[PDB]
Amino acid sequence: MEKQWWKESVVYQIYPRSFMDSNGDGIGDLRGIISKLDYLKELGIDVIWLSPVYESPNDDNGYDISDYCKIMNEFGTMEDWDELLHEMHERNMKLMMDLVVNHTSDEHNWFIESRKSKDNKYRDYYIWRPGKEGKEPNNWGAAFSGSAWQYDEMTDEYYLHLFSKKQPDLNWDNEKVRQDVYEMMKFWLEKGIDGFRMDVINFISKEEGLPTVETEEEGYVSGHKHFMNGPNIHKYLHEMNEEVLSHYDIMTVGEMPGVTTEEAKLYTGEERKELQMVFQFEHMDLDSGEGGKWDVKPCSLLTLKENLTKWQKALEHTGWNSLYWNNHDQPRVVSRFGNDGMYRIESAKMLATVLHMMKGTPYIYQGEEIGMTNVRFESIDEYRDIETLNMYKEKVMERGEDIEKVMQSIYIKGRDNARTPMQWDDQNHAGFTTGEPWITVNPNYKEINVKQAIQNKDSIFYYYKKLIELRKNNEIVVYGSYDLILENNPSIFAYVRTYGVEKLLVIANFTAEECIFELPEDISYSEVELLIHNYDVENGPIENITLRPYEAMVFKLK
Repeated sequence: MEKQWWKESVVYQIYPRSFMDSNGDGIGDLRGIISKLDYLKELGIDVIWLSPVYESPNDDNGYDISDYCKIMNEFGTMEDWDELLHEMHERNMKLMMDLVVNHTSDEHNWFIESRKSKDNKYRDYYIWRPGKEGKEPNNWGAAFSGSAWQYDEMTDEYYLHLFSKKQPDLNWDNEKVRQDVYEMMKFWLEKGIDGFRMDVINFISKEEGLPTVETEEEGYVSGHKHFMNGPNIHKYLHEMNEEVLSHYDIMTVGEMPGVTTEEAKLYTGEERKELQMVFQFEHMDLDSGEGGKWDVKPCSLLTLKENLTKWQKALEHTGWNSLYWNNHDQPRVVSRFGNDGMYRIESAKMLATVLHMMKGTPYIYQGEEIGMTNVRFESIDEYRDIETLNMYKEKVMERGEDIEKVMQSIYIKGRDNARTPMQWDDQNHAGFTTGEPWITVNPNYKEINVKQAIQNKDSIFYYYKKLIELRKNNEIVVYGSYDLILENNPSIFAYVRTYGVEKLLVIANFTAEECIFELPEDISYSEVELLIHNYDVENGPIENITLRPYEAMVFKLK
């Protein structure tokens, strides 16, 4: 509806632990980020979203928080943080913090007290329930394997953890908890931050009674149907909005596994007073099968464009879309949807075109701008993620599955694909650290790194930079409507942005083969201007264009 700064922004996501190390320990830190500030400003970034930088035991690298108001030891001190905020605000950049409030670390004070006894005041800050028969309260399973219930002898009850045992879920039906969380939010808002990325916020409201999932299965099954977009989820987000969010000029985005376009309208509708946008996973689950993310399935361009188009259309008149290809939980784009071999540069540019020319706020994950690829370590010992390691024990050690197959799904879906060190140059550890990295740097850093990309004007870095510039300088790319053309073409992803009398025609070849683009007779123009292109083209007319492999181009008509 209304023009908003956060509607016009480009966000860059940084995973602190793998961004830049400035003190020789092999783990990235705050001072390291500060030193790259000018690099990000060159790209054209407006907002920087930092994965968690709070005090944490690191069972899930930051998402298991023991103290919300202190900086993680490995990242620095609060003083390093204050300097980051200032140096960012000095430039015209905004800082968005990750808000992890569905759960805390089991080493957080609230939980320390909570477990002591049943008549403890912090007892109902968490979800404690007695066993049913001699088993857990219900049959839900946790994200990184096993039961979602952990037994505690102190009280002879189980506490709920949708994630690891060390990440017990907060009880949001308790207003003291909500009040406390709001208190903690204002603490960071008073420091001058410009936003919140909310970790699994649609998981926050559980269904009364924590029901067992009606099933004939053997072990633990997902209870997602009973916590995913819970009975009081809209009341809590709107409450949060009245009490905290509305008081500050900030931007918000909720990460929401399982949300639908219709729920997204309720979550993001300007007049609903809840959130500004959400990260949906529909496009991230297109290549997973029946058995979840590890049950890899091929994904065609048709399934992809239909899905992206659907979200484009659903939030055209209400709400606002977020646009992203990857993050710290997903494999890298050029490897997933592109070609990371012979056409790594072309396909990376192609994928950036497709997503950056749509309606909504785009998010760039560190490394995306230089075309970072997935990693293939030959041994499970080189991988670090709880999820991958736990999945490996279960499938290989408990179910007795083939190591080779298990490793193949890790190569395709493992989160570590996204966490190997940022590749700055061709020096020892891609210039990330002078010590030894917490995780091995992808061997391809010798050809794929920031200095190489910055000295070659035909690199992915420069392509992303132009894409961002176009967006800043053309209102149509932010506010224009969206309409998919050539809907059933199995090779070409094409669409039109309309805003006033102008139009943008975006054409993308998603294959390694040459194909023909035929402009629909429906579209009529008189003036044509080539905006960006990943191949050398003196294009005109645009009625019939032969697209080279992974070729992509954007035109402004009239």
